[PDB]
Amino acid sequence: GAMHTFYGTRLLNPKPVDFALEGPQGPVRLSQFQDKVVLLFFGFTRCPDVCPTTLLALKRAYEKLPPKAQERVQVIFVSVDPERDPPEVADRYAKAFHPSFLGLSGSPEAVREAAQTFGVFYQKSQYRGPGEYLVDHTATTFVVKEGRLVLLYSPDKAEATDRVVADLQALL
Repeated sequence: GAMHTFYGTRLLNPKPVDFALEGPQGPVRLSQFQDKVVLLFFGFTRCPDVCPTTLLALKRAYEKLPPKAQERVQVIFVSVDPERDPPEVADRYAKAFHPSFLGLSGSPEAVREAAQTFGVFYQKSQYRGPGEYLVDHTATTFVVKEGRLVLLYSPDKAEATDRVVADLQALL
């Protein structure tokens, strides 16, 4: 790197992290990826806008990287609404932005421990009937390397493509 300028909430002491989830093929952990500069993103596929928008910014950053950086960079989408977002829809939706992405959804307990690990708080509000509620979540991306969190991102941070490039490039 060189004189990189950050736009994420950069950590000084990096906190260690691991979780368990399901995907459209088998069970998954963050310990499958602890070598990597992993982007962990908490959304619903059928969001308002933010999920497809951020996934386009995240892939526009990956499209900026040399072949030898990207061997270290991968993206995981974790669902926030497993009563509507099955692991198959989460995965195909991430793939439709970029094929080096994976979607994880499953048991609400497994979805819980991933959220608990990062400090994501999630609810559902105005619940009235079988198709009738909204889901509340922490809309955040989490940057992990060596099995530990090194950086936090809001979407209003991460949608700066070339800032996601430069902050990831401080972490190569």
